Amino acid sequence: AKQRIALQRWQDELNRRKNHKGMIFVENTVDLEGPPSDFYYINEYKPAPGISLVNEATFGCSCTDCFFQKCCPAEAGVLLAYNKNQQIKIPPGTPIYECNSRCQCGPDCPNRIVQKGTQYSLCIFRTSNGRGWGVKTLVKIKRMSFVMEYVGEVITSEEAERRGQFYGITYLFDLDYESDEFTVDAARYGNVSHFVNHSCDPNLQVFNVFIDNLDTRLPRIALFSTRTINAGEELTFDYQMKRTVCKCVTCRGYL
Amino acid sequence: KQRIALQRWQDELNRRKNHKGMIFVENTVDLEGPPSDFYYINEYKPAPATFGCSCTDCFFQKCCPAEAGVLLAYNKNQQIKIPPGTPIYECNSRCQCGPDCPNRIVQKGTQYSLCIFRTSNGRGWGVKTLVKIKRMSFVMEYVGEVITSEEAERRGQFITYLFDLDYESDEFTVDAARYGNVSHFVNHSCDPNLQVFNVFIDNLDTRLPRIALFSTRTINAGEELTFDYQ
Ligand SMILES: [Zn+2]
Ligand SMILES: [Zn+2]
Ligand SMILES: [Zn+2]
Ligand SMILES: [Zn+2]
Ligand SMILES: [Zn+2]
Ligand SMILES: [Zn+2]
Ligand SMILES: [Zn+2]
Repeated sequence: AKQRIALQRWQDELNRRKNHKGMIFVENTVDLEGPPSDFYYINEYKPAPGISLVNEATFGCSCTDCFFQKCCPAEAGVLLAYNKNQQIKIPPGTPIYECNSRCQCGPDCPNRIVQKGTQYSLCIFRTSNGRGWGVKTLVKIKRMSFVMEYVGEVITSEEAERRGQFYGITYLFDLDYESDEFTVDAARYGNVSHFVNHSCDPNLQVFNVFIDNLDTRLPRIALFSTRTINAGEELTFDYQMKRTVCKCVTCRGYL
Repeated sequence: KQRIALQRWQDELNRRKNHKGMIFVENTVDLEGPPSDFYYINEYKPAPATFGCSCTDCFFQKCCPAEAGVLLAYNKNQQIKIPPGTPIYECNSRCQCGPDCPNRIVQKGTQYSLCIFRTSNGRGWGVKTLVKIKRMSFVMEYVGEVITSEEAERRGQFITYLFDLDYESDEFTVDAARYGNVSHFVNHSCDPNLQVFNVFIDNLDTRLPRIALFSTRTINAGEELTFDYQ
């Protein structure tokens, strides 16, 4: 009775902080554990004192059809990320260059996906097998669809190397697309990806994203589906580092 | 002594805030430093259902405001077009629109860089803008401890920080004596450049409106912000 009220109030606080379309629900049908005090919800990167994350894009495209025309990605020297059904078709490691505030195209541009924000309604739920909190979808997620960005406080590689000694299952994500200088820590600050569980068969994958940010030391990190994820299924990402035994039930075992 | 204490306090306020614009603290006038018992807060602090629209174009279609029987508060340029006493029903977390929606202004947070400065005519602290503010545009919410009319009458016994949420109901009052945002420091003017609108976002209970402060005219960079409370 007093647990249901605490979880509902934290749900309501979560839906006040979040700025995207998709709803956030909270569920615990397993134990008496209530809301975490450990967690503050953020929609975008939070700089540590010393980092400056300037959105420094001064030019965009002038396409009337951004799918057919040589667009922002071509200007950056790469392929368009998406098909006309908002699905990514570039391989892992390839950057996403989306249209930005300086482009002429409107919000219906097919190269404006990550920046729309999470479309899917998700549920933070209590796992029934000792893994703590987890995240599931309440709706069908198409293959290769945008789900959510990984956000946190942005820090240096020395801070992240220091903070990592507090015990390779961590909230630290290196933005090491092209530079080893910066890392994302989601331990205090983050969005619903803070609650995602580890798996050796993940249904989420990472891409680097450049919208108004063009500094390649500071890519935004978007998580896309790798297959169809049906209503009810848990979202998983492979964030265990590295011999190495997986700590996922039905493990692969190693790696 | 004074100089170092005010920057510590300034840095504190910018850690605590959850909005985009910066908060500055200046005092070129006297030697007094930070106040003792003021804690900064971003939303209503309580003492001890829902509906979302389905528009593709929230500017033209029958949206959240039309469900409450009223009109869309804002025009293309993000200016309030509705007359005083009219409630603002913003799009909310149950709606089908994203943050592109022209009916999401108050919820986006304080836009402008504000400066808490010491007044040079005995009035204590005050608030001024570091940038020009368009007329009929959102500045910041009034926030504080939310309390009963009963509890507010007892507190009132000691030019007040109490503001009744009496859009429809007499039950609830906002006290910003101890807990508030930079609006806590706004000074009285009998010719104010801020006005109140009642706002409903996730909450639809008209007993508990959120209180947004809009400009009543253009405010130039460096001008002080004021509200008519008395
Ligand atoms: Zn284009
Ligand atoms: Zn475009
Ligand atoms: Zn473009
Ligand atoms: Zn495994
Ligand atoms: Zn609408
Ligand atoms: Zn809307
Ligand atoms: Zn709406």
